[PDB]
Amino acid sequence: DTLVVTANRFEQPRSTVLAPTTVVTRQDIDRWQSTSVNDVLRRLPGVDITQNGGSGQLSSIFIRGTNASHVLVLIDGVRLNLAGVSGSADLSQFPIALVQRVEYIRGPRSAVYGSDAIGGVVNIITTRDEPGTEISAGWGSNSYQNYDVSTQQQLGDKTRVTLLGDYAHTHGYDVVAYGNTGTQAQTDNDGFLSKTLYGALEHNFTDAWSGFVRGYGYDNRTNYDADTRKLYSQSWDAGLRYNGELIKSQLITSYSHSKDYNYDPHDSSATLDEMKQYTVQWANNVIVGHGSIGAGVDWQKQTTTPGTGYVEDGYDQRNTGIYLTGLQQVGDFTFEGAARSDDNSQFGRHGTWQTSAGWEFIEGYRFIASYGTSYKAPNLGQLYGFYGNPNLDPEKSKQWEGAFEGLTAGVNWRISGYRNDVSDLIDYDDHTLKYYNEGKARIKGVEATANFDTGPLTHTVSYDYVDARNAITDTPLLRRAKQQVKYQLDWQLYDFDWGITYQYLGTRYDKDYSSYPYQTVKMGGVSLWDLAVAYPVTSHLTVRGKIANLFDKDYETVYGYQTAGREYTLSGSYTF
Ligand SMILES: CCCCCCCCOCCOCCOCCOCCO
Ligand SMILES: CCCCCCCCOCCOCCOCCOCCO
Ligand SMILES: CCCCCCCCOCCOCCOCCOCCO
Ligand SMILES: CCCCCCCCOCCOCCOCCOCCO
Ligand SMILES: CCCCCCCCOCCOCCOCCOCCO
Ligand SMILES: CCCCCCCCOCCOCCOCCOCCO
Ligand SMILES: [Ca+2]
Ligand SMILES: [Ca+2]
Ligand SMILES: [Ca+2]
Ligand SMILES: [Ca+2]
Repeated sequence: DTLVVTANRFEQPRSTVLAPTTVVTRQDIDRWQSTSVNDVLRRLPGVDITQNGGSGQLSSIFIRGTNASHVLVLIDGVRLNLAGVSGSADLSQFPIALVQRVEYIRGPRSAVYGSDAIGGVVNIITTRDEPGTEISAGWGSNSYQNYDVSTQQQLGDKTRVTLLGDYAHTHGYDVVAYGNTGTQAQTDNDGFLSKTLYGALEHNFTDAWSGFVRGYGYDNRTNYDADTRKLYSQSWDAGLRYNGELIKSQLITSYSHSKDYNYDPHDSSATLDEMKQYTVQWANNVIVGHGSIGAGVDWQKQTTTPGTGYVEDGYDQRNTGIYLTGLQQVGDFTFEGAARSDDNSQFGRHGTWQTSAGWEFIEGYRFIASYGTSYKAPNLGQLYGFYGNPNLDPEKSKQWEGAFEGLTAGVNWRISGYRNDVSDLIDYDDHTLKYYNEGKARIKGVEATANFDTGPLTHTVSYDYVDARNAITDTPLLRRAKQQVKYQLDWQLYDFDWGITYQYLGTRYDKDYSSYPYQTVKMGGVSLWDLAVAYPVTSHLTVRGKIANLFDKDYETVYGYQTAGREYTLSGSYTF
């Protein structure tokens, strides 16, 4: 699709969004045959994701060079629950079987959404309009197994129902470990089992007035090393929507409750984390000329259990923000903007804002200037942990960005450079065994994308340069590749749909924890290749297969944790 929602909360056509943005749909994923959300995001511009091995293992998403907690991940609009305890997003446990759509807008959006939107935003949408029931599942190269039953149907005039179950499981391959593990080893394939359940009830009172109720949860258990971690999550949403010709409005609610254990192996000696986050937001938008204007109020409650986050007492964190959005188109120029004020139960008030203007100085070509401001809340652990500091302020970012975007000779392209200066970075002082706000980073980047067709061939290429450094010491930051290259090539032929995807993961610096003291290591970086194919046996059956890492490239995204290697997958789906 070409109209997202994530930018200002309500539908608008992407072309109207001045910030770089990307959309992935459910048809994409099925094609891509992704078995995990990281797989999907790893493909898109500006994304650098690392992982302690295969599937289920902790992972980190760095967008355009920012720390891993500097990305806001929303599910169906709402701040990712899993991110709550740690103050940092990791989709590693989120069920891909719930993903219907994803919308990703890079750059700051705190001025719309609050804390965490620094690098950009990620909005995983779990909703579809696609009636019928579908059965599917697959088999693969490490006992990977999956099966899943889905269906959406009508329940009479104006009400529709959605139901879904899915179970995927693939014991692993040992992810060695290094640094961690200590004395012995872990000669054991570290599996992950995920079982999901999802149900939605959508209701139109009228042609404009709508309503819904969803409920979903998953029970995961993905063993790691140097320990089996068992995770339960459930979330609940319900809202009303009015969508008129001129006036749009939404009122939304949600509650998610998570329980994240790790044993064992076999009680006593295990840290359970438990969070309950409560959200209510109200937002309006109206069409005004060739533009819109908008505002909403947005409230949050997160309360944690004692022991959670390795923090002494339970905590009850509250936040309320209020913001204003605008888009106007005039003549050849475009203006878009937002401003927010947030009142946090801990640090108080902090406001934020962004503007961008574009000039289409010649048909099909557009020059865009953006300046935007964002923030990142301190987390429990910096606040109330053994080394805590309850008076921390938020970490603060300023970004400037220029772009040229245009359609020339059958090819759509864009090229941006941004600068991101982060400040008040929450860092630990050995001197006082406390955290304080003090660090700086400067990030210097370049994104270039392009898609275009040449015969039955479709190309979708992207390139990123990230110079992310500690601004005081002038040194590169770790865990981040300076350069990635991503290319997808799609084409059909006889009745076979093909896709080859190529990635080059640049060279990164990390640390070697196997042993103290902990030395920095330079990882060379590689090229990876996956190949995929599907074929409609009938009109109802489609069979696919995939070779991932088609050559057998050995590499790590995190020093010491072994990655998959070449895996095979054979899969199918049956719609009726
Ligand atoms: C009705 C409020 C519209 C602006 C809300 C966000 C504005 C935040 O800073 C924007 C101002 O700085 C540049 C002003 O010129 C264009 C503002 O953006 C036009 C919004 O469509
Ligand atoms: C919706 C429009 C919001 C406009 C945001 C941009 C304007 C921000 O003003 C200046 C930013 O820094 C604010 C402090 O102003 C100067 C502080 O000087 C006094 C120091 O004690
Ligand atoms: C309708 C809600 C309006 C939200 C706009 C405020 C967003 C944050 O303010 C703009 C950026 O921050 C500038 C404010 O910082 C200066 C604070 O000045 C406070 C002096 O009381
Ligand atoms: C940084 C981006 C620079 C953009 C320069 C584009 C300027 C003009 O580009 C296209 C102009 O059209 C001429 C190219 O071929 C014309 C095709 O039109 C067919 C009949 O005239
Ligand atoms: C308008 C898009 C800028 C195009 C990037 C390639 C051309 C660069 O020209 C000079 C190179 O600048 C060196 C810095 O490179 C990274 C800087 O990125 C953004 C920091 O301002
Ligand atoms: C990129 C400079 C040329 C002007 C834009 C060309 C359109 C780019 O589309 C292709 C992008 O795919 C890889 C681009 O690599 C070229 C630029 O990398 C330069 C970094 O300074
Ligand atoms: Ca192991
Ligand atoms: Ca193990
Ligand atoms: Ca035009
Ligand atoms: Ca120091």
